[PDB]
Amino acid sequence: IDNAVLPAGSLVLVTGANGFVGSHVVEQLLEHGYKVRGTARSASKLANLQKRWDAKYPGRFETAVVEDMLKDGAYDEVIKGAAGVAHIASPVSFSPKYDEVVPPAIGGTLNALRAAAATPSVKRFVLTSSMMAAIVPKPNVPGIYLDEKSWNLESIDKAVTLPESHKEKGLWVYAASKTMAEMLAWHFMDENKPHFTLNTVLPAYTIGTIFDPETQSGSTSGIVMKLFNGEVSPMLALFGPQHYVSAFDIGLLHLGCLVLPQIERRRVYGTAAPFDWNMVLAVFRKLWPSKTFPADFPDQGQDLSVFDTRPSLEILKSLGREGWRSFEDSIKDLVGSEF
Amino acid sequence: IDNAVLPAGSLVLVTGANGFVGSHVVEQLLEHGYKVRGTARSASKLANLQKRWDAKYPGRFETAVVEDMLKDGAYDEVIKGAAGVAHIASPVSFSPKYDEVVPPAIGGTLNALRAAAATPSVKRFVLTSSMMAAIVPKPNVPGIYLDEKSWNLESIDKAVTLPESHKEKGLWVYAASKTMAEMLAWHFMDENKPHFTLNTVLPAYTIGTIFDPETQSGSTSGIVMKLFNGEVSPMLALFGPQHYVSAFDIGLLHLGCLVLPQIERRRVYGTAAPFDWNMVLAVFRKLWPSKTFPADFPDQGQDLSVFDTRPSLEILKSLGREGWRSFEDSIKDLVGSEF
Ligand SMILES: NC(=O)c1ccc[n+]([C@@H]2O[C@H](COP(=O)([O-])OP(=O)(O)OC[C@H]3O[C@@H](n4cnc5c(N)ncnc54)[C@H](OP(=O)(O)O)[C@@H]3O)[C@@H](O)[C@H]2O)c1
Ligand SMILES: NC(=O)c1ccc[n+]([C@@H]2O[C@H](COP(=O)([O-])OP(=O)(O)OC[C@H]3O[C@@H](n4cnc5c(N)ncnc54)[C@H](OP(=O)(O)O)[C@@H]3O)[C@@H](O)[C@H]2O)c1
Ligand SMILES: [K+]
Ligand SMILES: [K+]
Repeated sequence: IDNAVLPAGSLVLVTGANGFVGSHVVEQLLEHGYKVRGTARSASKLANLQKRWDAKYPGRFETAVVEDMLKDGAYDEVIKGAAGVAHIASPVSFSPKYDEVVPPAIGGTLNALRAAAATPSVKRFVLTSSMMAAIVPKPNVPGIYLDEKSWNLESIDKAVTLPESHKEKGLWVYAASKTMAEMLAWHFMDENKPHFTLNTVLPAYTIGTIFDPETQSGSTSGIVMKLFNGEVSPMLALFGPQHYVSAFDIGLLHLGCLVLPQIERRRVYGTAAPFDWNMVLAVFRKLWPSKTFPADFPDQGQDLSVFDTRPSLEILKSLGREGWRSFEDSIKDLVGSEF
Repeated sequence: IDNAVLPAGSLVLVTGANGFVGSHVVEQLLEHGYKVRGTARSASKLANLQKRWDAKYPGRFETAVVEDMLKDGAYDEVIKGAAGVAHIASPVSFSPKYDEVVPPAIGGTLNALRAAAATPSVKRFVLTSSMMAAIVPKPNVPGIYLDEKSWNLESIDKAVTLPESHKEKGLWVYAASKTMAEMLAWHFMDENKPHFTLNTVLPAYTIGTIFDPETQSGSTSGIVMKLFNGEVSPMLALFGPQHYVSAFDIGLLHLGCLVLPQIERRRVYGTAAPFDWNMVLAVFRKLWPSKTFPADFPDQGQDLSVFDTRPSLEILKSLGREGWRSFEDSIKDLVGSEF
């Protein structure tokens, strides 16, 4: 990569490397010549991915353990030697228990930033936020435009005021955890003025290859894979209308945030285009014409939101892409094709 | 009051009227010729204050009951006929249990704002926030200036990340509850554009008369009264050097926010000057030479924070005052003098 601000072969700390998005961020860092120390809550959580990366990128990936992101100094040992940090770990269980989701989301973010601020080698930091840190869209509302000043303050209300029993409690607790963790990351930069540059990535519903189906749920792509196998996840209905994005493109957006000089202090939307669950089923039938799939769901509208993707497309074009990877190619990365 | 936006004799709904700050807001509204409907979770919580106000301002105060301010429509009956609303009720127990403090603070605020938005007679709404929605000051830190753009983002971190066992957990939980409730109040105005104007009051440590010591703890002034009687409250150690304000002045600031035409969309600091507990004890010894008082506490130094009090002083001057009521007079309002 020309003009890369982290020299070739530099070490990047990636937190939550056993997770779905984290494994794609690790993959693209390794693919572009960087060494990676990936954290997980246990060595066994990364065992299969370590075997994959040892075979594909020999001697470039290393496992590191961080069991609790809330303990003080959680990342103080794993940060040593790193030129960049990608903080991707956060609770995505959709648990309705506020105290189980919001404190690790905020605590992990701030412990990672504090470790980076105390480590002179760290020059760049990328935080995985979410499109939900800006908005949880409603069906068919024209004229909504989201940009780097958009914040989901509605989620702060709903995460605390909805009863624990509400069917959407977990979704709103999750959105508030992302909103507050990202707000506090930018405030940390303003207050402490550390010697590294921050960028954030805000993915939409991420679709792509599950590298290790044996010990990776696959998050959003695991829900899609369950539907491919005829299982309607209870979590599927706990989602409103929205945009998709390729997991491969999300890997590239984090890489660009870590190494491109023209991307500084940005909130990078990973939002390719709207989609619905009947478009997913239509692509399954096209890719696997012999297979039986669930019947179409009722029409659940469309997300008409428009995002300021200028830095997102600047990153993809600087890293050799023509634009966003298509919805059909993103689903094919996950479920393949019959022929 | 000349040029008042709420005509003379208008009705103002005051939530949490049995509380310390709420009873002073009710007192100054009644003193300036407005009718007040004050709410409490039971009629007995307001019985003694109702007796006071019936004797001092006959036929001007009405008790109203709002048992639960978190549920939907909680303020739907008490809002009828109101030209102004002062929302004062919020948890001030300093409990370290986040889920017992933050949800009623946010939920009560938003439920009052939604009731006001649905009621065309409501022209003004004043929310009691806190100086802690901007900052929890650290000792002897120079150059900190708080203005209408200051927000206590540090409290959002500490309220969730500190363990429940931390000595300051309750203080940070309380500061976050004020910070989030007031942020969501301004967001509500921006999102819904209702036909009323919001102003907020951010008091410092409020000192003044406890009107009904039999059924009012007196909050901050109750801690001062315990110290006057020789008792060091366990909560006193949570209040280090910080600013004080007269309870009488806080009553006037809410009155100005409800009725002065020149105060709109403002965050009004109720911050008179720094104080420390040794200054409180020195005033006690001066006012009561025959009583013994506790020895001085360890000199923790002073709060050096400076607040933008330009709208606060505009309100006090418009309501006939020269400026802030002094520290010695505020303490004398609570404990009197020996002769
Ligand atoms: N998938 C999407 O479409 C999408 C969209 C927007 C943003 N994101 C963000 O992407 C990041 C990764 O999520 P994902 O979708 O890849 O889900 P995932 O596969 O469940 O990965 C989540 C990662 O976070 C770790 N983690 C969760 N709770 C933790 C805790 N309490 N302490 C330490 N580590 C913890 C998990 O480790 P364990 O295995 O040990 O639990 C895992 O490594 C999150 O920040 C998420 O908000 C994802
Ligand atoms: N005193 C100060 O120095 C100071 C400084 C800054 C801001 N404030 C603000 O002033 C307001 C009043 O507090 P205060 O100092 O006057 O304390 P207070 O004397 O204890 O009064 C608190 C009031 O809030 C009500 N309340 C508390 N939790 C409630 C709940 N869950 N549901 C309904 N009502 C509830 C109380 O009613 P119950 O008796 O029914 O519990 C009472 O009316 C609060 O918003 C506080 O943050 C006070
Ligand atoms: K990839
Ligand atoms: K008063």
